[PDB]
Amino acid sequence: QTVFTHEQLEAYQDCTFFTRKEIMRLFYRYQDLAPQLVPLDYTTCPDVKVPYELIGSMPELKDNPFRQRIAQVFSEDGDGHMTLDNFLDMFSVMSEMAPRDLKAYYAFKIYDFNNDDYICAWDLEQTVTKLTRGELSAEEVSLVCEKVLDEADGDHDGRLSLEDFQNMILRAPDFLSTFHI
Amino acid sequence: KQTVFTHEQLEAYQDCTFFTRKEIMRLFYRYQDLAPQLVPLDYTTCPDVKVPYELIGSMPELKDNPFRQRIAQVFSEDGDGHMTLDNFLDMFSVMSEMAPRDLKAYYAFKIYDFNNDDYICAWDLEQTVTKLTRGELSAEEVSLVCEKVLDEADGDHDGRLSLEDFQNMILRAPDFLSTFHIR
Ligand SMILES: [Ca+2]
Ligand SMILES: [Ca+2]
Ligand SMILES: [Cl-]
Ligand SMILES: [Cl-]
Ligand SMILES: [Cl-]
Ligand SMILES: [Cl-]
Ligand SMILES: [Cl-]
Ligand SMILES: [Cl-]
Ligand SMILES: [Cl-]
Repeated sequence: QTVFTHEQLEAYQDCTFFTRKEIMRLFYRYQDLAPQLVPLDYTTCPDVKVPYELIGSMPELKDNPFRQRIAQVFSEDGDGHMTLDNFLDMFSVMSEMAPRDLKAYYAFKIYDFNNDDYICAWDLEQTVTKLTRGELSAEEVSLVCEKVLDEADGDHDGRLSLEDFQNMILRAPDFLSTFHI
Repeated sequence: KQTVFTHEQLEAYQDCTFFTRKEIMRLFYRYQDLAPQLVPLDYTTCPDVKVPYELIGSMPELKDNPFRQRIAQVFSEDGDGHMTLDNFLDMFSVMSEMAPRDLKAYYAFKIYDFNNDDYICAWDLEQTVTKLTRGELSAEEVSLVCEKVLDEADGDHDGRLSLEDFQNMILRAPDFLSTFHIR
């Protein structure tokens, strides 16, 4: 293996959930996105970004309604243009190895549109609308947002903190979808 | 005037459902259409008539519903899915846009209570979430959803959801972490 030194490869294992082999597989995926831009030796610590247009078109992000903000959040400078470090960080968090609470941390970050460390009613409405992808009517979405805030607003301040969000049943399905004819 | 029902019958159906008299008439014809040789055009004599489940579950409105069998059982007179007109109208009433959230949740509790013991246990919950998430959540993911739901919503700490527990849940909220699990 000639892409990385031992130091930097151990550093990637230290700061991700991946094995050395998985890091190498992900590197060659990253390099494959822009083979004439991304170098094949990172021992010199090159400063290289793959444009967002190539990140958002990956099969793992194509059909994600939040692909733009995921890429923004993990990109070095918030524009979705990703270094190798950014790319490995994103896929580490998205991996099956990442714990629920870590995924919820970054989910909270992408749903906090105005970056004020709260999910407000407008952030929540925007988020539920994008996630349900037309399954819910606008009137149903508002009902969802009202009860979520009723149940989960710990500080009774009209918005969700990270703590409120992590304490929610974040993945439970729509148990009432089956009652609309 | 129509000749299927008496004035009193149609007034009573309007009183006990969310439907208008004209809507009741349209739904009767839908029911009668399922089996015209079985369902009479005269209900003024209060006929005892059931449409077999096989014709209920194959309705355009129910055939794609993963819980169509439980829905028919819960609304059927005797719990076997063979439905009278009254059962049929009650089912459509609860499933209509007019029915409030809490009413749908009341009947959702009944269909997901697979053994009709008035509680949703861990098995009921696993079966329900599994059916609602086929192809979306793995068996392992279904298990962790069920574990949290019970942890957060089991008010009596008996390992089961009461109707009150179920009503208080965020029953229709989407999967907020789908964006961080890859398909
Ligand atoms: Ca915010
Ligand atoms: Ca039960
Ligand atoms: Cl290893
Ligand atoms: Cl596209
Ligand atoms: Cl998770
Ligand atoms: Cl009318
Ligand atoms: Cl009409
Ligand atoms: Cl099915
Ligand atoms: Cl509803």
